Amino acid sequence: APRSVDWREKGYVTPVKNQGQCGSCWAFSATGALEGQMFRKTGRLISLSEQNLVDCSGPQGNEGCNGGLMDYAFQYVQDNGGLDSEESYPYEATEESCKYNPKYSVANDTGFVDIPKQEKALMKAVATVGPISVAIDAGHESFLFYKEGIYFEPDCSSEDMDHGVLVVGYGFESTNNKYWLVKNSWGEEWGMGGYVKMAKDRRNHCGIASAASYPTV
Ligand SMILES: *C(#N)C1([N]C(=O)[C]2[C]C3=[C][C]=C(O[C]/[C]=[C]/[C]OC4=C([C]=[C][C]=[C]4)C(=O)[N]2)C(Cl)=[C]3)[C][C]1
Repeated sequence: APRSVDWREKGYVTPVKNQGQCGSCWAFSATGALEGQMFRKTGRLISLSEQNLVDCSGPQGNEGCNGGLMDYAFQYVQDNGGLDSEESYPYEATEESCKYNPKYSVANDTGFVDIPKQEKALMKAVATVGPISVAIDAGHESFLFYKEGIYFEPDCSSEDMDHGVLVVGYGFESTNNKYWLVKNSWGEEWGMGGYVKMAKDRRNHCGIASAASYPTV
């Protein structure tokens, strides 16, 4: 694998979004990973509807604003045959009736791949696939109030994750210096323009390699 990767500058990643007061992290992670794989396929980056996922993917096992899984979102898109654009089906930060309209679908998937639960496997996937959906243990105040630097929380769990996010790259600080570049869905004011540098190769810190996956398209 390369020493560093960043998909943000290669056209794979939409601007940072804000989930607001709704437990829809999993929807933002899933749309991020699908945005990247659709771009890989078509060369067009189109922002996708989290609301469509919150409203419609109940049958696949999601719980709307209470929470969900990225793989259940990718399954919904597969079962549904499509997913509406963000423009056509805007984000409301609350769960309402399914209003999917296939006329406005701009994305599809044919399944998903679960990555082996090792940071080396996650690194290879990020290097060769594009942005990867992952779950992390974000349930500490150090994460809530993160501003900058390489995040390392001594009380983090590698097995109990609570927050879906998107790995867009990795690198190292040339000046415990490796990191994953992680896109959050808490707006641009949080962290570094809405991104966090998560400790890399420090024993699967916060479980970043424990629930990694991407959609196939
Ligand atoms: C956000 N906002 C939010 N969170 C989730 O919705 C959360 C994200 C998550 C956690 C853990 C994993 O991988 C490990 C699997 C855990 C099982 O957790 C389940 C969740 C939701 C439905 C069913 C199971 C869950 O905790 N989801 C992933 Cl991949 C994603 C709401 C705070």
